[PDB]
Amino acid sequence: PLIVPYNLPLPGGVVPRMLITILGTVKPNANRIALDFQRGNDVAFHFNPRFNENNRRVIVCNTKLDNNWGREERQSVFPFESGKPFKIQVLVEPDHFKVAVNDAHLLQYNHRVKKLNEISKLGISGDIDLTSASYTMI
Amino acid sequence: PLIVPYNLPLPGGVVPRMLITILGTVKPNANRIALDFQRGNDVAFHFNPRFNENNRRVIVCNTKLDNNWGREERQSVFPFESGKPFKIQVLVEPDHFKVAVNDAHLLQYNHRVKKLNEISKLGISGDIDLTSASYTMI
Ligand SMILES: Cc1nc([C@@H]2O[C@@H](CO)[C@H](O)[C@H](n3cc(-c4cc(F)c(Cl)c(F)c4)nn3)[C@H]2OCC(=O)N2CCN(C(=O)CO[C@@H]3[C@@H](n4cc(-c5cc(F)c(Cl)c(F)c5)nn4)[C@@H](O)[C@@H](CO)O[C@H]3c3nc(C)nn3-c3cc(Cl)ccc3Cl)CC2)n(-c2cc(Cl)ccc2Cl)n1
Ligand SMILES: [Cl-]
Ligand SMILES: [Cl-]
Repeated sequence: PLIVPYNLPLPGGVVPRMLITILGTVKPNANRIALDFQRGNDVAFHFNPRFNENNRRVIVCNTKLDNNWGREERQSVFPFESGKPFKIQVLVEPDHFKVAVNDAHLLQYNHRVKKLNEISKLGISGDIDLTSASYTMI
Repeated sequence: PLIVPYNLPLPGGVVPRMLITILGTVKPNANRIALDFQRGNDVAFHFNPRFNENNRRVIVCNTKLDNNWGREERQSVFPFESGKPFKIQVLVEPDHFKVAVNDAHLLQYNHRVKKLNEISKLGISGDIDLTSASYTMI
C-alpha cells in the first residue's frame, strides 16, 4: 500500500527502452488519476483519466511547459473501472511513449519534450490505491 | 529547486505544535498557489491565494470532503507579490491552523476535519519556484 501522491524518481533519467509498470486499484468514488513525467516543473507527459468530466469518462494527455498546458490529446476508450484493479505500462520509444492498460495498447504520446534524459521522475497521483510502481529496461 | 507540485508527507500525522515552513518565489505572471493539507481523499485545509480572480487578488480557504468543497473563507489582505520571495509558516493549534506569511500573522482556519492526526501530507502547488518545504515540532 504505497502513499499517493507517489513519487517515482528515475535515477538515471528516461531513456528509450525504459518500461514502467504501475499496479493499483481505482478508488470506489474516483474522479481523476494522473501520471506525470517531469522535467523540472515542466510535465513532459501528463496522462490523466477523468471519470467525471461533466458526467463523461475521457483520457486527457498533454505537456506543461512554463506553467502553460499545450494541445490536449483526448480519447474516449477508457479502460479503468471504479473500485477495480488496473495495470498501466509505459514503454519509452525514441519518438513516443506507448501506454498499455490491462495488457492492451491504449495510446501513443509523441514526445514534445525532446530532452528525454532530463525527465527525472514520474509522479503518480489521484484516486487510486497504489500497489506497485517500478521501472526497468527491456 | 524542488519540483512542483510537491508533496511533503508528514510522518506520524499532523499534531498540535507542528510547524510547517515553505519558502519560495512567486512566478512573475502567477495566477494561483495552493497548499492542501490532505486526509485520505479529502482536503482538510486548502489555502489558495488567487492573483487574478476576475482581476482581484484574494485568498480563499476551504475544506474538500467526498469531493465537495464547503464554506469558503475569503480575505483581501494579500501578502504575495509576483516574482518576489515569500515565506509561509503554518502552526497547528488544537482549534485552528495559524498561517503567517513573511513572519506576519495572516489568518486562522478553524478545523473542520477534526481527526487531526489523519492529516498525513501537505501538497504544495501552483505558480511558484519552491525552494524549501519542511516540518518540525515547536
Ligand atoms: C477543466 C480543465 N482542466 C484543465 C487542465 O487540463 C489538463 C491537461 O490538458 C490537466 O489535466 C490539468 N491538471 C490535472 C491535474 C491533476 C492534479 C492532481 F493532483 C490529480 Cl490527482 C489529477 F488526477 C490531476 N493538475 N493539472 C487540468 O487542470 C485542472 C485545473 O486547472 N483545475 C481543476 C479544476 N478547477 C477547480 O476545481 C477549481 O476549484 C476551486 C478549488 N480548487 C482550486 C484548485 C487548485 C489546484 C491547483 F493545482 C492549484 Cl495550483 C491551485 F492553485 C488551485 N483545485 N481546486 C478551491 O479553490 C475551491 C475553494 O473554495 O474553489 C473552487 C472553485 N473555483 C471556482 C471558480 N468555483 N469554485 C467552487 C467553489 C465551491 Cl465552494 C464550490 C464549487 C466550486 Cl466549482 C480549477 C483547477 N484545463 C485546462 C486545459 C488547458 Cl489545455 C489549459 C488550461 C486549462 Cl485550465 N481545463
Ligand atoms: Cl483536476
Ligand atoms: Cl485554479
